[PDB]
Amino acid sequence: TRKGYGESTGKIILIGEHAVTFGEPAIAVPFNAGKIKVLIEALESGNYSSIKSDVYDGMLYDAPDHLKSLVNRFVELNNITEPLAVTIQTNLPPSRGLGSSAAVAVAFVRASYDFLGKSLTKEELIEKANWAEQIAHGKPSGIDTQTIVSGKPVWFQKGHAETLKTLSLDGYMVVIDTGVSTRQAVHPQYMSHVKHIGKLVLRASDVIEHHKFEALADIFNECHADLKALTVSHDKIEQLMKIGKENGAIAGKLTGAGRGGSMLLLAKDLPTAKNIVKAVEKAGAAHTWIENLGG
Ligand SMILES: [Cl-]
Repeated sequence: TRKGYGESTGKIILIGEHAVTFGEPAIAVPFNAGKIKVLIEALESGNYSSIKSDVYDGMLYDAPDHLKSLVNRFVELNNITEPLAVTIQTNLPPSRGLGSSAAVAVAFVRASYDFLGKSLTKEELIEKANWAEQIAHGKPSGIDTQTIVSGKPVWFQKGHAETLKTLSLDGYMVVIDTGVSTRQAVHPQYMSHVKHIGKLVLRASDVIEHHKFEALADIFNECHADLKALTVSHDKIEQLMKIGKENGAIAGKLTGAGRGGSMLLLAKDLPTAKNIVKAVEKAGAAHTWIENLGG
């Protein structure tokens, strides 16, 4: 058992609250633009063991995600006596709802099994990743782990949950992170907004099942207007969406029922998504990604 490699995507809650739990409405999909890579290497004779975390771009480390706990556990459970070099690379900012804790956990578990030479089933990965999230981060995310592992959208509604077929919408989504204090720039009559996104998640499920990009655009714009109608809004965020639309975004909303971990903008084609990115970065957007929606 000498060397093991694992990868994971992130995830986005297109519509629905942050850290959603079963029983609450949501639509989560894989975030293929976000990548976490873990490498576990056995070393020789007598070298020190190391854990190295590489963060790409000017993003902060995810301090709440305690990877040292995952490695300690892995070394003790498997009676590993040899020096290990563990490397984690991440594309994802912390605490923006991009599925960072779950991504690290899925990547780490994959790497672990690959290292031990062990076969890894989906349900086994699901169980081990959910357990690793609990240990490393203090709670699992069932929706994030299932969306990530399956590579399929997961839909929550009322008293049931389903895994849909692979995402296929003929279009693009620009994902914007508004950045930082060290703590993230995230954000009563809010109950009625959450009540309303419930019905919007129901329409989104059918819209996604039938590959209707225009209708998802409608739903995004309805979500946003509903939020703004019912809550005190913020000039700097709205101006960023205004800049995205001025540059070809046909729709916009915040993730997490107005928490705003990400801003999501919908574009018809790749060139327009590249134009949105540049205009929004120029206007201060801290980090951006372009997601092909698979059509
Ligand atoms: Cl969020």
